[PDB]
Amino acid sequence: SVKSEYAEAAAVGQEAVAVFNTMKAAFQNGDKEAVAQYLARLASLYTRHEELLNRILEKARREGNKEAVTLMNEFTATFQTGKSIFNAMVAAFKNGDDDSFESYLQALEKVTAKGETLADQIAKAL
Ligand SMILES: O=C(O)C(c1ccccc1)c1ccccc1
Repeated sequence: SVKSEYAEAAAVGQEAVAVFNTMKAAFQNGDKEAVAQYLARLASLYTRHEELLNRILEKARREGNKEAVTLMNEFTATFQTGKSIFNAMVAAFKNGDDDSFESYLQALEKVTAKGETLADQIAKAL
């Protein structure tokens, strides 16, 4: 169902949270080789997460679950914010710009954390 497909999406999001927090520890410890690998894994996860969300949104659309569609439109907009901050974070790492990387990392945490409450309402709605 759409509901189980969103449970799967949610788990992938939780994976990225876990990897993000390991990455943050690695950054604080100055282990750049690890961070690079974690950043690559994060991009794969976010790309997967978005694809699962899009298919779930289109399926709630075809099913006429208007309340779910509204919430998912809002969530996928906030997803793009996350994606833009993430991509800038990656670019700062490549550039060797630790102040920006810190800033984008702090800001991405808050986007994600704030996005968690909408995530939970989508669960109940589907
Ligand atoms: O996929 C997620 O778990 C997040 C995310 C993080 C970084 C880049 C893109 C998306 C997220 C955060 C807030 C709202 C929706 C999605």
